[PDB]
Amino acid sequence: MIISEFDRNNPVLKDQLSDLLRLTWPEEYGDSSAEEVEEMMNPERIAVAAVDQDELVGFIGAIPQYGITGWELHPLVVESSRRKNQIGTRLVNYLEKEVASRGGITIYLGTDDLDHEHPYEFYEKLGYKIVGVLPNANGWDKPDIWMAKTIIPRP
Amino acid sequence: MIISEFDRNNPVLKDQLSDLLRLTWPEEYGDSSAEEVEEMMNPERIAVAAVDQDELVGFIGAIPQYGITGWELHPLVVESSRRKNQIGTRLVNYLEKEVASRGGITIYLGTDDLDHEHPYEFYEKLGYKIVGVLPNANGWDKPDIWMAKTIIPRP
Repeated sequence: MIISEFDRNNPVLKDQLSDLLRLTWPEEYGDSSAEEVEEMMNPERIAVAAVDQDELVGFIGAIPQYGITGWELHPLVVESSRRKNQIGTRLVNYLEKEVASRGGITIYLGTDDLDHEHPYEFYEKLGYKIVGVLPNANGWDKPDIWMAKTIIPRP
Repeated sequence: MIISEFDRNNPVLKDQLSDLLRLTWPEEYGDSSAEEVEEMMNPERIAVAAVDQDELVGFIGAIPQYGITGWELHPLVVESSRRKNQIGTRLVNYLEKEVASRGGITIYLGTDDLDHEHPYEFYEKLGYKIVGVLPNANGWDKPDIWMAKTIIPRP
């Protein structure tokens, strides 16, 4: 497969991202599917696709939250398959390179660490470290964990 | 002055929020001023205005990030004046009530704690506690601090 910048002018690729979001998180994107995709296509954001045989099998994005130095990893969606983790890993590695090329220094993310491999385990193996916790985020005692990584060497 | 839900159908009130954002953070909203206001008017978000003599003197908003239980305080902008802190305080207190009424349990925020009273001091006195830190967020050693508060009693 190929990992590259998502072609925001390919309506079919956007339809597939839409279907991927809907099928992965029904009552989470089932209605705002197309709307979410448009948000993800915002020029300020980074958008990366994993394509195999002209089929979108994965997507990862990043949002510049603090200048162009601090970015939020969002979202990361990969099709169901036995190479899912490898797809995700390649998506993450490509994203870090993209982010760094736009002046990014650090990438953070928020996860409830639930399956809707545990997200925490996945990111921990990629070098991400817990930088914060929000209690009751998703409900009493149901926290959200924030993880981050400095994606470039100390100058 | 009066603190109440922002009338999203009042174009003059939106023009004033636009001017407030531009004048408070020139090279931060100087161009995306109107665009930022439209984002802030999104129906899912909470929008609160501080109005005095038909003049918008302050604004505070919240974004539902985790279901309807976890909300992000963003933004908080108050005009320059000697009652600025009191305006901000009343905005924050009204927001917490609004958030809680929509099923919210906790409110968090991110701050670089710089003046573009220190934001950290301001929120600390209102009951917000540090729940995380992102190093290099705004640049090397220039972190962003995340603060949060549970806005309703333990059931």
